[PDB]
Amino acid sequence: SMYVVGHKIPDSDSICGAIALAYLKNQIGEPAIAARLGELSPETAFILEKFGFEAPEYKTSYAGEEVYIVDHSEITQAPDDIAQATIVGIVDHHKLGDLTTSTPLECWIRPVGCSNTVIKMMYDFYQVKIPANIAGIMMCAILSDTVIFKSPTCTTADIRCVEALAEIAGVEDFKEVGMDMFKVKSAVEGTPARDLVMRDFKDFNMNGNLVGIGQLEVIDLAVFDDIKADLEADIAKLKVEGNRHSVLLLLTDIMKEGSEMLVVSDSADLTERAYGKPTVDGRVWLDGVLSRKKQVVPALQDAFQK
Ligand SMILES: [Ca+2]
Ligand SMILES: [F-]
Ligand SMILES: [Mg+2]
Ligand SMILES: [Mg+2]
Ligand SMILES: [Mg+2]
Ligand SMILES: [Mg+2]
Ligand SMILES: [Mg+2]
Repeated sequence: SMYVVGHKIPDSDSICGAIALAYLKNQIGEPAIAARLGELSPETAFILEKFGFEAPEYKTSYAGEEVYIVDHSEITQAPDDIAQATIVGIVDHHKLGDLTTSTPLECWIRPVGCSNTVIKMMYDFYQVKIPANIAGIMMCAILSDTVIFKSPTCTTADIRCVEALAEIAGVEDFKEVGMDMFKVKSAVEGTPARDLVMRDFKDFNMNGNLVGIGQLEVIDLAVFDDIKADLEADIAKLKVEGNRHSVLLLLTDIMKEGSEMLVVSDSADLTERAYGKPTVDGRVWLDGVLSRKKQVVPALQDAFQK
């Protein structure tokens, strides 16, 4: 079987998309196994419990295997031994990263709100029925990635996909399922700083500079008031531990629709140069910023390339 696997530090799109695409591949006679590179977030556990799924197989070494990548195209987010695997496919909605192959492959990459929107397009292409349970987790993944349609990554395709999947899944009030997921994400009391920094964290190679970016999407920024200094101390430790150029942590309020970014960087003017918004003692408020892939990464990557 091929293994279908999303990014390191998987989120709901990576987990649910691996399950949904493995099902589709098996239905079309292409043996597949869904896998994961890490533990589930509370949000993803909530989604899988709601629709009756077990977590996919936890698997970290893929040398000699065929792999269908979900929800990224980056060396830093792939299995460590992906160069000794064969990538047979990528389904994604990110920038084109530094993965490569030696062989022809499939890529279903679209600049939409969720990888699961593209996986639904694959089900449509093959004319395979989406079971109710699979539809539910796909629906949840799109509601999560699009921030209940608030994110600027959201497209008409994502909305139409949620509407179609919600009908299949038997969900009438899908926006309340969306809000439920963000209430789960907001339940951060008593969680160690490092577990919050790493909950939704990605490394990026930006012109040979290693940049770590975490994100914590919540309903109310004030949940971070007491732990903010602990988060700041922790990102400085994480910077050193991984010999990173920069570590950024987005504290994202989905109701204000903006983010406070905590910054530790070898570049004193990083956010001034990237966004035209200077940090002050390592913090900057980024009005309107919800999306890492659309509103955070591009300007940073371009600033490192220049
Ligand atoms: Ca490439
Ligand atoms: F995702
Ligand atoms: Mg993801
Ligand atoms: Mg995604
Ligand atoms: Mg996501
Ligand atoms: Mg995300
Ligand atoms: Mg969570």
